[PDB]
Amino acid sequence: MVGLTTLFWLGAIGMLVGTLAFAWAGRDAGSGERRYYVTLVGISGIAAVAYAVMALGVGWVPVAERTVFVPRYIDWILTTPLIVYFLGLLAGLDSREFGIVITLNTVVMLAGFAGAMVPGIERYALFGMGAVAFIGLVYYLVGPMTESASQRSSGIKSLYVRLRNLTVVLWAIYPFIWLLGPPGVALLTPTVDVALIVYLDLVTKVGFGFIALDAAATLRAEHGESLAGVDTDTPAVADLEHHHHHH
Ligand SMILES: *C/C=C(C)/C=C/C=C(C)/C=C/C1=C(C)CCCC1(C)C
Repeated sequence: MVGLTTLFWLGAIGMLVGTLAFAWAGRDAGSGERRYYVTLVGISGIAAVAYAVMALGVGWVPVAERTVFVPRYIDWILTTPLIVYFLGLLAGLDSREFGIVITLNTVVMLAGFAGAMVPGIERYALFGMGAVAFIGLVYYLVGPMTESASQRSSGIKSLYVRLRNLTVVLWAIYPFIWLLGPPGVALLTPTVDVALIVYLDLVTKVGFGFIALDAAATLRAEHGESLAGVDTDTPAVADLEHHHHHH
């Protein structure tokens, strides 16, 4: 529609805000945190373009009587695994462990994708696994990641609790918006439901990303910027104690 595009436009605005908030504050950061910054910027960025394109009407595919958005579902495939990846950076999982969280997000996002691409009502089955699988992911959020992060660093505990709790909550809302919204049985208005959806992606990235800045700001503020080497030739002596007095 013509008024539906407004949604993607709005979401795109929130993305621009985050992108800059993390880009500017990120460049001012020290050496090491850049990983968490570039990552956070990556999600807000990929999303920003997805909203801008969908906002123009491109990527829209027709389906019998309903319309599915490819760039939307695909955007999630690129963002969702990126979010869980962020959580993995905080705690610090293993090589195989990282593959488990990402592989799960792949099959999950794949369930929903084909979910809306159903010619009848088979979607109930696709999402069926999407829900069970979903719980699997949320489990990891409050699973081993708890002991891994709580034992990684002092600041990690703060960023882990705020991010994990916040993310899982709003994320746990997805099963409702997809099932109830148009992608499922369409309870509310196509425009209203979408508003919540875009809001869900916009809240995850920007939401923790904002809290992300505050926390990281305290990490560097506890010592005023990360320490580094200094250039100084021939130090200043003050104590040496002589051993020769009588000879
Ligand atoms: C920035 C965008 C984000 C964080 C998007 C997250 C999306 C999800 C967690 C979507 C989950 C879904 C399921 C668990 C079931 C199948 C349908 C989906 C794709 C709505």
